[PDB]
Amino acid sequence: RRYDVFPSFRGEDVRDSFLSHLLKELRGKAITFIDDLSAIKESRIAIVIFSKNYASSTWCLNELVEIHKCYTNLNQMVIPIFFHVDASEVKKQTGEFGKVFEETCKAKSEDEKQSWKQALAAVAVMAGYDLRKWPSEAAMIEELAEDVLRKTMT
Repeated sequence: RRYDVFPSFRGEDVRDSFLSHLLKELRGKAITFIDDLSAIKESRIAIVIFSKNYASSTWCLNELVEIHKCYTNLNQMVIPIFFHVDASEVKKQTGEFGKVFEETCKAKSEDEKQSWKQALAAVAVMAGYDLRKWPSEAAMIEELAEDVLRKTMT
């Protein structure tokens, strides 16, 4: 309830580009969001932006697990975005996305690797926004913002 939207993303991939356009569009519709774990359960909608290096951040991966928990236990709405990554690669941790993931997992416990793999497989099959299926970033973000606005009614 405190926030409409919790956005989860790798800042190095999207902060100054794709995400700047999305947040501007959300602001124009008076959709609130937190500014960059505790805040996730305080948010009605999680927007997960999967990009090439999402999997290089344990911060992002741990956010995803929490988002998964909020989806399961608090009826958090979750919207995946695929930003130059293959959705099945995210879902199955294969391809470039997988290799970054595996690289990241080397220094990490097998249980949180499992928890990560599960949250990725669960969020990656959710209905969302795959940039290859839209005519532009601007068109996709426009539909996503109106989607998010409808979701604040509920």
